[PDB]
Amino acid sequence: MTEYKLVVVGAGGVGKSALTIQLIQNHFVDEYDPTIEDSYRKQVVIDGETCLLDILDTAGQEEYSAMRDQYMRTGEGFLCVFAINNTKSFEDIHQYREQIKRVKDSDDVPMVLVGNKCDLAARTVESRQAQDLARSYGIPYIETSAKTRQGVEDAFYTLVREIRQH
Ligand SMILES: Nc1nc2c(ncn2[C@@H]2O[C@H](COP(=O)(O)OP(=O)(O)NP(=O)(O)O)[C@@H](O)[C@H]2O)c(=O)[nH]1
Ligand SMILES: [Ca+2]
Ligand SMILES: [Ca+2]
Ligand SMILES: [Mg+2]
Ligand SMILES: [Mg+2]
Repeated sequence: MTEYKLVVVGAGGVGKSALTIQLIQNHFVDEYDPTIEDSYRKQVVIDGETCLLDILDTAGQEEYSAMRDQYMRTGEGFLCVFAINNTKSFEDIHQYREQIKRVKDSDDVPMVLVGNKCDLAARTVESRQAQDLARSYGIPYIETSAKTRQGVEDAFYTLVREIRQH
């Protein structure tokens, strides 16, 4: 059927795996096990279309990011994730986007900016800051919590809707 290849990128510990696992398995992963490279596949109906999501969950740790490049090359849309309590992860976003443009050899790549951990109150990235960054990229900004499930489906489905506009 119609298959969408999604890739989740961002700094170590921002919740890439927890987000993907909440989407696919409907539970919250409380522990922190750094990822090398994992993939997930699930059939879902999105806006009346039965489709297959193939999701690549990438490493945020430099030491585990061995050869992310070749795996990412086939991605059709990218979730760029930072955590709203981690200013450094937000500052790193521009570098992740540049990496995506390098592996796709294009400046026209479907992406969504995601501010995760919105259940936490120690916020150092304000919504408007992230809205401004997304605006400069021509993409949407969405906040999520892998813990409460707020916005999780919205984030991934919005990315599918972005792929459909390209
Ligand atoms: N409160 C809260 N904690 C979260 C949220 N998302 C992830 N976490 C927590 O943050 C930690 C790291 O999550 P994880 O998904 O492993 O992060 P990652 O981005 O995949 N890390 P890596 O790049 O090393 O693979 C875990 O303890 C997890 O429970 C969230 O939305 N809210
Ligand atoms: Ca749990
Ligand atoms: Ca290239
Ligand atoms: Mg992970
Ligand atoms: Mg400030």
